[PDB]
Amino acid sequence: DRLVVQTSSGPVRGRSVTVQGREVHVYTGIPYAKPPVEDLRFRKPVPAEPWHGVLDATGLSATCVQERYEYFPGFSGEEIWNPNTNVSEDCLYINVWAPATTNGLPILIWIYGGGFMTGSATLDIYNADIMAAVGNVIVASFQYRVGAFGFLHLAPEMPSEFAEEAPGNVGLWDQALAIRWLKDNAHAFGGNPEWMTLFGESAGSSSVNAQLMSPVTRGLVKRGMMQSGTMNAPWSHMTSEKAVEIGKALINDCNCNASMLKTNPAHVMSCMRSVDAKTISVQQWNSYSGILSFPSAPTIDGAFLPADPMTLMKTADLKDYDILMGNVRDEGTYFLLYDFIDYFDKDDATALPRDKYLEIMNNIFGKATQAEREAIIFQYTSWEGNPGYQNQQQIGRAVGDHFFTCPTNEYAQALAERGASVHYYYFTHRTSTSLWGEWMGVLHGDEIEYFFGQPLNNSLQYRPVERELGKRMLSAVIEFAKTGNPAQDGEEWPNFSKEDPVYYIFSTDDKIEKLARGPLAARCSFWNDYLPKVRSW
Amino acid sequence: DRLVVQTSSGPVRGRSVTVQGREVHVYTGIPYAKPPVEDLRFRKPVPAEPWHGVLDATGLSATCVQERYEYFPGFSGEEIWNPNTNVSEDCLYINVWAPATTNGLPILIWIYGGGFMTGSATLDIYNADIMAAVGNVIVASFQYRVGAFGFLHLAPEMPSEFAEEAPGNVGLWDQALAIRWLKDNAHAFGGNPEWMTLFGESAGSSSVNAQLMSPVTRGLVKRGMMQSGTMNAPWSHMTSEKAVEIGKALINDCNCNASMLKTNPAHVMSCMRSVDAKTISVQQWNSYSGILSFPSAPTIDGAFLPADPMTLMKTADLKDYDILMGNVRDEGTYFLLYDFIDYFDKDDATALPRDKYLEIMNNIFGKATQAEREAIIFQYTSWEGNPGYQNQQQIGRAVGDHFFTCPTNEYAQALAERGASVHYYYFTHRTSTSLWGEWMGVLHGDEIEYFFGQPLNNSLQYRPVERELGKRMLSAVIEFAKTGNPAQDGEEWPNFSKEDPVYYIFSTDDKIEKLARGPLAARCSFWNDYLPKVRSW
Ligand SMILES: *[C@@H]1O[C@H](CO)[C@@H](O[C@@H]2O[C@H](CO)[C@@H](O[C@@H]3O[C@H](CO)[C@@H](O)[C@H](O)[C@@H]3O)[C@H](O)[C@H]2NC(C)=O)[C@H](O)[C@H]1NC(C)=O
Ligand SMILES: Ic1cccc(CNc2c3c(nc4ccccc24)CCCC3)c1
Ligand SMILES: Ic1cccc(CNc2c3c(nc4ccccc24)CCCC3)c1
Repeated sequence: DRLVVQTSSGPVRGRSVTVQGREVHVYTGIPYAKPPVEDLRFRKPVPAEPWHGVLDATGLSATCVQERYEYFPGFSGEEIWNPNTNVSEDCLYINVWAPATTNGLPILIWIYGGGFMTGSATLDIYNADIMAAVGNVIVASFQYRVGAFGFLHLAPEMPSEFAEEAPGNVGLWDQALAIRWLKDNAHAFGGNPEWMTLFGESAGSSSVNAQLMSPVTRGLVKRGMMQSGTMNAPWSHMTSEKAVEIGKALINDCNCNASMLKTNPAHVMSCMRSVDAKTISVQQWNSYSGILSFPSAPTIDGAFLPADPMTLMKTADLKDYDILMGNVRDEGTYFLLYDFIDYFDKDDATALPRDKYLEIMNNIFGKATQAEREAIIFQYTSWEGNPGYQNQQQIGRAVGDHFFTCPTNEYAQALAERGASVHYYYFTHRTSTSLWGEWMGVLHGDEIEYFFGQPLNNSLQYRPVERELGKRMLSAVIEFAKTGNPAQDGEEWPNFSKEDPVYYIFSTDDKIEKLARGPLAARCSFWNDYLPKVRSW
Repeated sequence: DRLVVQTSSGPVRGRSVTVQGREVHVYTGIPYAKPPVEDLRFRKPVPAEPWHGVLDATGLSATCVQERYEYFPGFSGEEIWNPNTNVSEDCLYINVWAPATTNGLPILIWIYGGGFMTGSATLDIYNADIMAAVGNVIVASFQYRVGAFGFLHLAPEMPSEFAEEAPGNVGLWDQALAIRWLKDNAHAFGGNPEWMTLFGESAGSSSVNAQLMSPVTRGLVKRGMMQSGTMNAPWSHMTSEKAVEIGKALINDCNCNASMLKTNPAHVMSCMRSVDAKTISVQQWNSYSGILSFPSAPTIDGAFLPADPMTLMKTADLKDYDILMGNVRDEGTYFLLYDFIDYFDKDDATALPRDKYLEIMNNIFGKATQAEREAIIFQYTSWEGNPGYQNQQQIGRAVGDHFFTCPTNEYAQALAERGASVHYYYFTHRTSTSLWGEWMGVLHGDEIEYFFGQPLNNSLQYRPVERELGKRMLSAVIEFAKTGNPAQDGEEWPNFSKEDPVYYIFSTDDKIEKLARGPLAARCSFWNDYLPKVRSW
């Protein structure tokens, strides 16, 4: 078959789609690791046993075990992020979209987000059909273990012998393993293996970050696109000691004692591999208190992540790295609606009084000092623009700014200082069909479909300028993948640095100035310059 | 003569002016105290010895001893605030403007400003001709001792016996004495003595404040207009211990030892009364380090000012007090140009770099903690609006806001809470003929002429809307004087309180909303709410 490709591990058969007037060959569900199941739960992934026989790569693969948000039962806007294939631990599968400088096609690799607890390469929104077809590039995506399955971290609690029992970050080992698989097999799909670009969003973006900077993997890929996610972000890294404590709680939470981890770890681990995945899937969430602070995150392990993400950079040079990164306008709105659903509504705005503005602010930042809390509350106090609506708008800004936009900004400046050619974007279009509430603005993740070129899909409802924006945002990705520079011919989009923190604005509004420096600079000046000084007692 | 009026101390003869089509009788230079000279230097004023014979009250009286700012030699804009009659210690004279509810005319009494170091009732700008004529009210002004002459404070350094040797605040005793004189003689000028209104600007405004609230005088006048000056303001009150230290330096500075103040005060005081006034006039300024922190100020004396101005209010009710108060848009520009003339220009704006923005900010607020300095510097950091020009604009705002607008705001809220009917205004018109630099905006004191009705003077150059504004601002004063309420017929101008900090905006722009709450509330929220909390270690 011409839909058959001989991979490193055996022949695979795929589908043929014709989108945007070009043939793509779509291979979905290729095992890249042995199913991380039974004895291999919590462990590093091991390469998949080779096969022979055409492997059916025409259906979607499984979704790694996770829980579905049902805060709005039946609301399409929530469940399009829920798993759309069966959930199972057997989930380590790769997807390749392959069209029908000169030694093969560029390969783009997508890592999804979902806070290291959720997410799946199989979501419609991550369909690489159009990107591959129009970009004329190889696009690949894959599942990686999330939640406690990907991030249970207990090795310090156990003797040397039991290191590989629960080393932590195996979800990042998964990604490492799938990217290795794609390098190995780039040529078999018409792809140039030295021409690879990682890209992702939220936790996927931070994972792009980890894969570029980890000693375990660094050098393999040196060109990445990070959408609203950087490892310095508070939700995207976690100490080993906190990870262990979460792990110890989970072990207890699944009725497995955990106080025997030192005296007899092997038995505690057997117990945890006998637990049904659904039980882990639920009990891991007991350790979630704090908006945007998940129990699973890239963990300082002296291995994949050997130091805290900002002490990594003071010593490694990045002159050969190309980085495209950015943010959406309202990063924090849906996190705030979910974590404070008692206060807020999905569809309409909330006139939030001043005491309940304080109630929420003082909670979100309860772990900062009160000199920070007072400073933050003062920085986000509305005075104009009709109260209440404005207060909700400011708490959203604060969440977005503290958790995504300003960490991204800070990491973008640190990447530029060590030589990386950084390009920064800011996404400010609220899609016309968005059925999230108007007050929620331009949601975290709203940009993913645009960068994938989905507005080019004439079967989904979009306005002509939105299809223009999708064609522009996909083209920024394809040009970044192809040249390390997102800028089109004659389009001005200069490098981002501390000296000139210029970013590109993606909007349908042809009246705005596309290049801007000041507004993000001021927003995040508070978080990245002034607030550190407040923290000095 | 019909220009002759029999006062408490003898007959006085004045002038007849006809302005705005009404006859006014203008008596200038009426002694209200014995010349505070030789033995009476530094002492409380004593009532003037009665005379007989028509006293020539047709010329301007002397100016109390002070120094003239010559920062711009020949610039009319500076020297119209310099003394325009001879400077001398013999200066305690009153002025009455008297036209040609029902028991006499209202009496308005003007107290000039000049930082308790300068100023004179004789300035053209304080001409009450139009106000009296158009308002059809009695207007009075008078000289009061300024500088060390009015405020040398040494009684704590000396035994009980020598209390009256240098009690301090004699300049406020002067004003007390002239207001008493005007009550005594209100009827002789056609004025109703129970119908008196104090009004003033800068230090005069704070003096209006002191005269309304001092136990020495309170009850006499219960209706006042305070323009950019309140006693809580940092430049408008001073402890006794700091006053003594200033006094001790001056005594040393005039070559009189000062370390003998306790062992033999009488000799140290003789020495200081032998010093030429010009020497005191100069050496008192040696104790001026710090913008807006003059060596002379209303001093806590357990007498005229028995406590710190904000601990006074927590115990006295003001239900019968009417207070009209307010601010100009750019309170701090000329103070900043004078104290930082090396940096800035009179006519054109300064592109102030960021390090020199810090140089000035860190100096002006050098005495605040660094947690305040960092907070203030962050609160006034420009990001947009073209740098440099913007930085100068923000340091001006900070000075204006910290030194006048926010203390006034704070005192206005405290006055309303204790029952006073407060009305708040905000003056935002830059006069067309202003030959100060455009960047200096609407200067501190720019409003005085408008409230005096000077734009009604057809011989000075003003635009028609400026004459409208003068006619409106004079009418706010006359209506406030007559009814305790500045509001015209059908004009909405509601009471100012913490609950509803609404103010009236005086502008020639007919496009703005005259009533506003939010913009001052936000400006001063920083100074009056948030910064106090920063001050907590
Ligand atoms: C563009 O947008 C349209 C929707 O407007 C997308 O159409 C969707 O295509 C997928 C796959 O082609 C359909 O899923 C399939 O369903 C059948 C049975 O219903 C199943 O046998 C397949 O294995 C697959 O699961 C989906 O139903 C369809 N939805 C609609 C509303 O048409 C299209 O994929 C988008 N992308 C492009 C590049 O056109
Ligand atoms: I972690 C997390 C916290 C709260 C809600 C969710 C639900 N999943 C969601 C995801 C994304 N966008 C969404 C937009 C609206 C509502 C839910 C979304 C994009 C990437 C991660 C998953 C996940
Ligand atoms: I204290 C002080 C500090 C700096 C400059 C001066 C000069 N005197 C001045 C006064 C007033 N307005 C002015 C406007 C521009 C320039 C100088 C002005 C109004 C009342 C006090 C005196 C006084």
